[PDB]
Amino acid sequence: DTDRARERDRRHLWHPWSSVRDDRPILVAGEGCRVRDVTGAGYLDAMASAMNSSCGYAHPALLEAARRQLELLPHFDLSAASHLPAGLAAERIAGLLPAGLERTFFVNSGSEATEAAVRIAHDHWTNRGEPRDRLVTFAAGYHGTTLVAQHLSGLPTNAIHGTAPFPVTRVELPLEPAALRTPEALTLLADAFERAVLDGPPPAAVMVEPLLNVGGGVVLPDGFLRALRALCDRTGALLIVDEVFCGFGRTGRMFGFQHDGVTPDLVTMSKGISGGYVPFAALTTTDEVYRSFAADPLLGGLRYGHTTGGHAVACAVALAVLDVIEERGLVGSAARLGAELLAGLAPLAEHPEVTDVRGLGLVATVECRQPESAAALVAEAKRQGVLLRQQGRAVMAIPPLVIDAAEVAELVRAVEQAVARL
Amino acid sequence: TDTDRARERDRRHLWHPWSSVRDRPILVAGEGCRVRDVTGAGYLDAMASAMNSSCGYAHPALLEAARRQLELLPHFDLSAASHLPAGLAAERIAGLLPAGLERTFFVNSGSEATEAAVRIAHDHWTNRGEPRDRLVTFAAGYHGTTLVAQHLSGLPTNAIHGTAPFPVTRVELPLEPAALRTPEALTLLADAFERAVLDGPPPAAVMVEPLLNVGGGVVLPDGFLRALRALCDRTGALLIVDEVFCGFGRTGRMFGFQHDGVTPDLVTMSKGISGGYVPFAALTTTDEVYRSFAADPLLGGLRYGHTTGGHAVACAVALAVLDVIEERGLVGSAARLGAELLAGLAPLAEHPEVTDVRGLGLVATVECRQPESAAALVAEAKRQGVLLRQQGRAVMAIPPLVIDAAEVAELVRAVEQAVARL
Ligand SMILES: Cc1ncc(COP(=O)(O)O)c(CN)c1O
Ligand SMILES: Cc1ncc(COP(=O)(O)O)c(CN)c1O
Ligand SMILES: [K+]
Ligand SMILES: [K+]
Ligand SMILES: [K+]
Repeated sequence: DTDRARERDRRHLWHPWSSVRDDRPILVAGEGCRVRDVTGAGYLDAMASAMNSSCGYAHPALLEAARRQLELLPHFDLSAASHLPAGLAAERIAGLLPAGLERTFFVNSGSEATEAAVRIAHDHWTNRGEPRDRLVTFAAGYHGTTLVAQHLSGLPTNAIHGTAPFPVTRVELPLEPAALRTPEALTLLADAFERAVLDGPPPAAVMVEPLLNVGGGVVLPDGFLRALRALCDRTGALLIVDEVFCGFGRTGRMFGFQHDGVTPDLVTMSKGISGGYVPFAALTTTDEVYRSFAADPLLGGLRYGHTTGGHAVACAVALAVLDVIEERGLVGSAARLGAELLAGLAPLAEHPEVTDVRGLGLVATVECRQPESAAALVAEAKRQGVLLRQQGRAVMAIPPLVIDAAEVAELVRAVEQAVARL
Repeated sequence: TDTDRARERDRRHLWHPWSSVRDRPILVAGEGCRVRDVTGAGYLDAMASAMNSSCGYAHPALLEAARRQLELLPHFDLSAASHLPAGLAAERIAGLLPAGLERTFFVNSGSEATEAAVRIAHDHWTNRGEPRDRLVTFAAGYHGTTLVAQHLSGLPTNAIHGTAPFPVTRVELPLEPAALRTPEALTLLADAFERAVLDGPPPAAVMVEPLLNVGGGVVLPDGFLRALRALCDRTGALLIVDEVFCGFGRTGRMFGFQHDGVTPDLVTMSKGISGGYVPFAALTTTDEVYRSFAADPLLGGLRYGHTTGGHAVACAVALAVLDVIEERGLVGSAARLGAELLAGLAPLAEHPEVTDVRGLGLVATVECRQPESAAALVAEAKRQGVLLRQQGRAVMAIPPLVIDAAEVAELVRAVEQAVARL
């Protein structure tokens, strides 16, 4: 059986983001923040399954919501019909966002949310009789895996397989991530984005994460998004914030953008929204953007949509996730336990192979000098009983939001033990 | 007042897919082939929820499979780990496909499957040291809603929001769909695709559906895919068959391409694979294509992947779907009952307003002379208690594969009554 399982994987399964050339762990069961492999070895899962297990494994509220809705109605095509969970989820998600962010479109993944967002930005300007094709982004940003999503990024492995479908101006970090959390760095960042925005005709949108995930758990200086909000007002560009990773408590606020206290024009969301239990993603925008689509000549609406976008089970699970977050105070717990986590790890920056320790809420990153060190850190933490996420030179701790104080201490100890062996 | 509140929150907060900005039934529960709205009215659901409920609503085997896996492990990141459902599903899907199709990549939607398939096609040629950028498609084809997927289509509402990321040669239908089922139509289609393939440097791939869904339930003549197989074999282009709609029994074979009896180089799948119960999609290709990715200079593998691609609950549900399809013989049932459905509808072509009646298995279409007639037909059928899908001029019946002879007769009677009132 173990022979056969390894063999069917080797022969038939194509893994994402992996080389064709140690065996991978086979995970089989989880409970709370712990997960177990096929040999019975147990681990604290400090990568939250796929950076999205906001409520941990086998959460009874999420399980029951899924079961109830699956039995009733898994979905129905929302193009010419509706269902009750889509209405509830659309209302509830709008309710968590600033005034004016009221209109929610559902898709399956963060990449599809990016696809819809970029279409909405371009088409909005067409609808207004003033076409704009250009977007401004971070070079170190990651917005998904489809051609349009990858085109927004300047990360080397995101090189696209065609030619550019529209112009993008990708802003490089003006300092190393370790030095980005100062007032001096805010000035450099704001001015770099001002130059990018004013380089040629006004852009359709500026699209950024509030904390860069795949780009290395990069924490931005206070005021950066506020500076972008001002730039967008001056130029007309839509401010799009990608909350796919930061959304729903990850950083110790309901959304990453709330640390700066800005109101975006469009927000994308996925990951923690459904606890990872059903594929689900969403975007929310303004009534002005929405209503502009009455000018679309071909349909009189947005020419976008997926078969399972707005899946009823996904919507029902998301509502249960939001109930758990609110009932248990997971946003506040993430802030408080997050502070403990970061404080526990911070002294490891004294180690010669550790360049920086940085984070916000329940994302924390140990940046090593080389990827080789990062891989060795991750391997030793695994030996200590803790699963972490490697991202090039960065090692990231991204636990379920239901993590407790004892488990945070265990996480810190494992990372200390790993750094000692570097 | 509950229903009023529901309609109001939808109107205020929900952005529907593929819809005009400027009312809709609210479906609340289903069982087998029947669904009920919020007012209590019941219908035979002859659009299978979202053209994807292969096993109908509240199927106990699928419900149990979802419950069991959700409780164990909803997913884990497949980039550097594995889980047992992904290995099982990869093997099982490959086993249903012809010899040589062995390597399966998982994504959430048909649109993502197209994104991955086009990247694979382009990157495969780069890996070989002979870059090829061009694809050949049907202008009336539909492959999804993201920019790349829309670019493959020539349908007017799929106009993209940027410029072409690669060249596409889109073949127009040489005859109306009603005249496309003959040996003369085969000659015209084969010759048109030959001209497209030989127009300029050899293409990377030829990508087609085996029966055009969104293009109007268009049935292609016997031998068309065999002609494309020879053209791909002549020029080296990859033969990509889009089975997102036709896959898993819909046309009375396990795959739509099996009517012609060809071996594609890559097949995309979604819809019926998970019964609609969890968002799920897949693609399967050859070892020749797979192993070429060792030459990728940035990763040594395919630079693609989604957070929830290979979702364990989705995989476990797909395994249960395949068990139901096989145990119940739904492929052959769809062939036989589908032939009875088409034979029941066929005399309606005598009506002045009906220009064709066409189908294969459990997709059947009544083509009207104008969209207004099609809309009227759908509306009267709904009054008779049957839900059908409008696709421009085309009215489509796409029931769950578990439909029985009595329900087929109900379906035929509703459509007869509808056509009588045109
Ligand atoms: C900020 C951000 N945006 C978009 C995505 C893409 O989401 P998916 O993998 O669900 O397509 C990710 C995935 N890591 C992300 O971190
Ligand atoms: C043949 C075909 N390919 C791809 C897609 C796109 O799939 P999705 O809606 O799941 O993105 C569809 C959707 N109708 C389809 O019919
Ligand atoms: K709001
Ligand atoms: K095979
Ligand atoms: K006629």
